[PDB]
Amino acid sequence: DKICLGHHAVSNGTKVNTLTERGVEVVNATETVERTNTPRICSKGKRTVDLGQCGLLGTITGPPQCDQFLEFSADLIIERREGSDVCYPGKFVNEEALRQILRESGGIDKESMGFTYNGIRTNGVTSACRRSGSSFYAEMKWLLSNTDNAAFPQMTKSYKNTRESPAIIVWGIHHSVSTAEQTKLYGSGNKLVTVGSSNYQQSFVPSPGARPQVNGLSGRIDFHWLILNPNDTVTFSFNGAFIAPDRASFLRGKSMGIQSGVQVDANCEGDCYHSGGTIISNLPFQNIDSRAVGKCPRYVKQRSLLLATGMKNVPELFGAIAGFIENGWEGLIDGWYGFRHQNAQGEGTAADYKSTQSAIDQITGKLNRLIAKTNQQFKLIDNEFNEVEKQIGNVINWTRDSITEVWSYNAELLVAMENQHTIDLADSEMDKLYERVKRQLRENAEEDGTGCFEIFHKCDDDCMASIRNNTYDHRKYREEAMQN
Amino acid sequence: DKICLGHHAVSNGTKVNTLTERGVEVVNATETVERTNTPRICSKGKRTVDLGQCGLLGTITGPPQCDQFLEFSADLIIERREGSDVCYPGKFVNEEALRQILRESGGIDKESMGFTYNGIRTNGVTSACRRSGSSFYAEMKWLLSNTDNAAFPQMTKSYKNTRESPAIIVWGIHHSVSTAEQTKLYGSGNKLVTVGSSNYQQSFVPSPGARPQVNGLSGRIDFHWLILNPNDTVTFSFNGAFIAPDRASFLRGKSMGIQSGVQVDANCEGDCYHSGGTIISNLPFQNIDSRAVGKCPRYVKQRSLLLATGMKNVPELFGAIAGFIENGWEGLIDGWYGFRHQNAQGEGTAADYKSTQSAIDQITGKLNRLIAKTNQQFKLIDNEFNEVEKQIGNVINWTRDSITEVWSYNAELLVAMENQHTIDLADSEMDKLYERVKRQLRENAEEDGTGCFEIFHKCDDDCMASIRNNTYDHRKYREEAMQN
Amino acid sequence: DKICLGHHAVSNGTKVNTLTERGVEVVNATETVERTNTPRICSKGKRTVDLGQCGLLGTITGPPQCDQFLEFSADLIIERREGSDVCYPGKFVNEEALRQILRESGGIDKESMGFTYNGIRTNGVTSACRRSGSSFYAEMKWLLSNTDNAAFPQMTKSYKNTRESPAIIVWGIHHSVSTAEQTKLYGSGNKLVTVGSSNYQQSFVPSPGARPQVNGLSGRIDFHWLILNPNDTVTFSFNGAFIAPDRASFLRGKSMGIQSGVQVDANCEGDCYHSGGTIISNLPFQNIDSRAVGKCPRYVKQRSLLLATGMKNVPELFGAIAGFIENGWEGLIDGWYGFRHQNAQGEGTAADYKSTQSAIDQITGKLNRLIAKTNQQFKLIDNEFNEVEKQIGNVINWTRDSITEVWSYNAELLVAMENQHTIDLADSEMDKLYERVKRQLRENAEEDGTGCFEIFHKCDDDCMASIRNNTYDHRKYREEAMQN
Ligand SMILES: *[C@@H]1O[C@H](CO)[C@@H](O)[C@H](O)[C@H]1NC(C)=O
Ligand SMILES: *[C@@H]1O[C@H](CO)[C@@H](O)[C@H](O)[C@H]1NC(C)=O
Ligand SMILES: *[C@@H]1O[C@H](CO)[C@@H](O)[C@H](O)[C@H]1NC(C)=O
Ligand SMILES: *[C@@H]1O[C@H](CO)[C@@H](O)[C@H](O)[C@H]1NC(C)=O
Ligand SMILES: *[C@@H]1O[C@H](CO)[C@@H](O)[C@H](O)[C@H]1NC(C)=O
Ligand SMILES: *[C@@H]1O[C@H](CO)[C@@H](O)[C@H](O)[C@H]1NC(C)=O
Ligand SMILES: *[C@@H]1O[C@H](CO)[C@@H](O)[C@H](O)[C@H]1NC(C)=O
Ligand SMILES: *[C@@H]1O[C@H](CO)[C@@H](O)[C@H](O)[C@H]1NC(C)=O
Ligand SMILES: *[C@@H]1O[C@H](CO)[C@@H](O)[C@H](O)[C@H]1NC(C)=O
Repeated sequence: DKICLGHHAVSNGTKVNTLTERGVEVVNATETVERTNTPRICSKGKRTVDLGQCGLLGTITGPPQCDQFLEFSADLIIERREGSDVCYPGKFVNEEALRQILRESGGIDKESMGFTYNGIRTNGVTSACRRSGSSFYAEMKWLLSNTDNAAFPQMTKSYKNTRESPAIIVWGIHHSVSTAEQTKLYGSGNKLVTVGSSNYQQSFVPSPGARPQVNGLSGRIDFHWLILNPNDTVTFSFNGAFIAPDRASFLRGKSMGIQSGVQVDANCEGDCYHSGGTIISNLPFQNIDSRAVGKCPRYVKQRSLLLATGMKNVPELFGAIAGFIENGWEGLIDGWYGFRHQNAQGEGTAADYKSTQSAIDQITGKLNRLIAKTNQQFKLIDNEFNEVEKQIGNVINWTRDSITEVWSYNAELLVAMENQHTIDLADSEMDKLYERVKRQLRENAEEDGTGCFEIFHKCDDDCMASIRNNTYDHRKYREEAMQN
Repeated sequence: DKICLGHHAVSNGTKVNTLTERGVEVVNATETVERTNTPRICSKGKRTVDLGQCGLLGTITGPPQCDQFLEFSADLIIERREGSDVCYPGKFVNEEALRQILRESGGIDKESMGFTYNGIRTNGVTSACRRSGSSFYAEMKWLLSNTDNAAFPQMTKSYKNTRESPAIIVWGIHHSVSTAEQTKLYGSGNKLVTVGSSNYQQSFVPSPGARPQVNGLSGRIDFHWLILNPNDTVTFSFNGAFIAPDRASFLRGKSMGIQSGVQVDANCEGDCYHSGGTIISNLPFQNIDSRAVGKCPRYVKQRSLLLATGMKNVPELFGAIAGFIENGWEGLIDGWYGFRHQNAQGEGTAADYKSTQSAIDQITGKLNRLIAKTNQQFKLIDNEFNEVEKQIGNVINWTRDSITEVWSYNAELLVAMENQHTIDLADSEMDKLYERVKRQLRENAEEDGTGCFEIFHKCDDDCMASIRNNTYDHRKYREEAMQN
Repeated sequence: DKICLGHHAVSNGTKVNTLTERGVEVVNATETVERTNTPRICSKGKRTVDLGQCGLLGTITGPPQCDQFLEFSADLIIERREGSDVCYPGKFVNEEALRQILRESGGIDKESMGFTYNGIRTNGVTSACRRSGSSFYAEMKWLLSNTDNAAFPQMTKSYKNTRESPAIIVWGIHHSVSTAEQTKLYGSGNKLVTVGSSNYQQSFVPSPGARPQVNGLSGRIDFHWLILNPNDTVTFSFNGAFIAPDRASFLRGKSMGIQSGVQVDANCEGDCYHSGGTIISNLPFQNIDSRAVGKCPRYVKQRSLLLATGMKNVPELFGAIAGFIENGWEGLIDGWYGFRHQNAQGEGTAADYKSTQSAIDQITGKLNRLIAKTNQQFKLIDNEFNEVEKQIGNVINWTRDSITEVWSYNAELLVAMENQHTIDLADSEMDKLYERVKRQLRENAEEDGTGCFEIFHKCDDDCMASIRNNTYDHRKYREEAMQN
């Protein structure tokens, strides 16, 4: 005598945020922000150099903790906390512009320069750079006088680039503890070290003075560096206090460099590296670390953003889900939408296939659109272990904190618009399934108001099956149902 | 005999911009861009130091206009137009990196260094730094010779950091007017000032020469500064022309620094500061000043962006507001939607409560979403009064003029999408109120085409009240209204 | 006996991307990303200086390839590949901060300084700067000794700014090949060049040494530059090796500077300049060159983004286009929506004017909104021909590659939302045209299910015309059509 219709519901829903409400209960939802990392470095398919105690700048000068790393070759370069560049006390000049070159180099190739020295002692060593006894750096030479006070002749040496890749030359200038020991090593008079190339003329000078003792010594060595282009030349003229190189340095290819504190994993495989592990996920957004390098998801401020993947949960815009149909059915477990007739034969519930699959195919089309990959690869511009310069370091924090505010706005605006459209999408599929059964069942039944029809003739289980499969012929029943 | 329905309207509407039209008349609207500022500095709950004539860098050297500000402590630091750092003519080196430290410091703490000087005159004063007679800076010492030409012995002093906060040490180097007066103060020979720490070795040198007269004098003093870390040391060796410090400098906490031109207000309270006052508002966007610091609304290019908070105004997507209902009622003053019957009893207008409150509750849910607070605090990276460096100043203007173009695009796209959905929201509430009265009044009435029903029986004021309260029983009237 | 209705279709559609599907066939579409450039520089209405072999920094020193360009004046400045700044071998100091000043200057004005020199030879020339025989730069003076070895007196000169615009003064310092030729030109002793102003005290020094031969010579000239403010002064004291200026330099106005490789076109007119031509288009997005200057469209990563400007193509959300109306008509060529009756008179198709023009007027309102102009003018911050500094050059590439990712996200999100709304817009105009004909034709006809009505009386071509023009009086036909 009557044929009703409704939708499915579950007892425990999930609260998502829509464009016009907060906390809307929905049948099913999906997290869209990654929060769990793998506490390892996943490097399947990448040859990997773990430096350890070797600093990143010890591969171009060669302290005794960088003997096995002078001519490395890898695609992933991992620096550590304890990495030191020097053994005799000193530092570089413009050390952060040089580390950004060597992280993307993919290795380094050393070739000899070939300087010959005469009337001069070259094997002056130090007590700090110890391999077996006392030694010095592995690729440079401590040039000092032969007689302890007499003289140091003025020298002039030259080198010429012959390859097609740019070179990295590094030299050193020695600042003694006093003038009383600068004479004890070199001689007298002013000391000049003129460094000349096509684009370089600086003429450095030592500066003896009292210093606090860094690990036993009171002198310093400052290392400088320039870059040759092909078919160019370099000239070093000096009359004392010079730390001459022996080998040049070249590049190999492309790589990346990360700064980590965890181990190296050879079976796992991921391409998003931060200082605490590896972010391996397909989600577009993440809330783990804002300084991650590689192909990574974007950093948001919010920790949880749920995406609705079902209709609204109504347990027991178009006005069907909690419109005139006031509750959902918990017995309907086959699909999303269904029929429940009631006649002289008894009761019986079905489920509709063409309307359930018309709603699932549009929800899955939204999930394939959001689960996508970023093709943009981000490098590493700041240094975690030691302190880039203060004025440009405030520009980097200002820019990163402004792009984070933009992406965390596009995150919650995308989701709240995507759940507003999803709830309205499954609301329209119930209003089209109501109006198909209405205009099929033309003049033989009336409407109740609760989303249920009341048919004016004897329509048994064979007859009610003619309405579900869209084969109801109203013309056979027309002349009898107009009596009622 | 008939029962109509319509919506309310006002004579003077407001033109807003939608996603598909320009200038749509709506019942009520709301401005969403702030344009009025308070011409004061609102600082209730913040301890505040107004510097005035004291420069921001005079608190570490102590000219006579910074006597009361040597050991200040505040949370809001206000600099002025007339602030000068020095009294003897000179300047600093890297003066903009140092002002960015002191604005966020929250005060400064001076502790003594304790250098003793012997065989040497220390109380050399100048005629420009006048407190009572002639004096010098308040925390530094003018070291010069005792006999007017004879000699200046080579000196060496040292200091050691003992606290846990970093220090700010400042020294000075004196460049005389000539060599004839450099001998008249110090002696003869070359002058070296070697400054040594764990990370610093520079060995500065004076440079006598003719200068134009800045306020009476023709010499200069250049001030330099380094930062100690805890358990580190500094050594100053010199044989002349040195301006030695007496006290160190420490930090206290967290603050902000603004550059203003207006007064200080102690009763008002706001947290968005620009150079002309205080932006106090709840609106998300503002068009006052693009260089405001603190928790501020975002800067847009547009001066007016109206947000619709009512239905479309039709005076005398779903097709009800100016669809088949062609005009709005100006007599309906109770709610937004209503009924107006007409029968043998006369006339009478009502208003519907369940449909009016279903539209207001969704408009107010949009206003609570847009009226929100920014939690991100912006500092001050450029200097209005004096001229940051030209190459990095062009990077700051390029970045700020690109984020302004992004937010003024998200401003007018949010509003035009928000008014497109609002007009469609109040259009659907009229189509649901029409179709509820339709299927309630099942076979007893027909439709006109103007949104009005014409009932086929005698339905008086008691009977018409049964339709407004949703209690109309059609079964009692069915067998008589089918005669017509 | 029956009156149907449908929409128009074409055989070949166009596949666009919507918010919920990929590749949706639509009647007509529109490209929204520009890809074709004009391989010229369009400069109608702009006075234009093509430099050619003159470098941009040769207009302030005057080598012999910049004789006609010393006092230029233009609004568009075009540099070339072969532009060289110097004739004697050397370079500038901070050459990139100075080129950014001169590109926006709009010309340059030279005024004389007026130094007189006595007891000294001034006309020392070089063999590299050749105009007729041997000469030197056009606005500077090579000051050297009179007797080949004897002496060079110490000199002191001064200049004072008298205008209201800032000056550009440039001087030079000569670094000889050795000390044996520095004596052969100047004299003996140390050489100082003290440069003093209100904000400048540097006291430079020459540096003789062996250099590789750049085009015949082994010495260098380094050029330096400062800026005067009005009522300020400059003093040059020296005892040798100085390259003194003769004329100052001023600015004229506002301009832009491009770096191109193509010719200059005087009849074309465009305002977006890159290194390969001119982007002339009205489209908001472009995929030609990401380093374009002027009023340009924004750079996206995608090469094609089609915008739908018609309904969905169904050849032979509201459920009319491929809802219950299952195909489109290819005979309907007048408008977008129409009628096709069928009776005893025969057949006949019409087209509806009020529904076709109600859909076109809303599509055109979207095209006027997207085709708009950017008012923001972008300058040129990096240098294509020669290599800005490595650390700040990595900041510029990092920022540009992040704004490109934002705009190419707002590009495909705007289009996919704009085509989702367009298809739903022309779907609702068919559902309003179906329900207008329905409630007009009140109780005289029934519905089929295919979007066609079947009328219960004899309604000929004059009668069917009463339905298309909205003049059908159902009351005249009511008492006869209720018999059926
Ligand atoms: C609900 O969504 C989740 C995704 O979070 C999915 O794994 C699951 O299969 C869905 N269905 C049910 C019945 O949980
Ligand atoms: C930049 O922000 C980081 C926080 O990740 C902080 O450690 C660092 O000190 C900041 N740098 C500057 C110069 O403020
Ligand atoms: C209903 O449709 C199915 C499949 O189209 C068909 O097998 C069946 O005979 C139809 N009729 C009834 C009464 O089930
Ligand atoms: C209209 O909106 C304004 C907000 O601008 C509000 O103050 C006012 O109460 C609203 N109603 C009327 C009747 O003006
Ligand atoms: C940056 O823009 C401001 C405008 O607020 C201007 O005063 C300043 O001179 C600009 N700086 C540079 C280096 O162009
Ligand atoms: C209408 O509804 C109200 C409240 O539900 C009730 O008090 C009243 O009796 C109802 N009937 C009429 C005829 O007003
Ligand atoms: C289709 O759109 C294009 C724009 O690409 C327009 O030029 C054309 O006139 C439109 N109509 C037809 C029938 O091609
Ligand atoms: C910046 O990117 C450009 C690509 O247009 C490249 O030519 C240039 O070398 C890059 N600069 C640096 C410092 O990486
Ligand atoms: C239909 O409308 C047109 C214009 O409104 C009118 O000229 C015509 O007489 C009307 N009637 C018929 C039967 O065409």
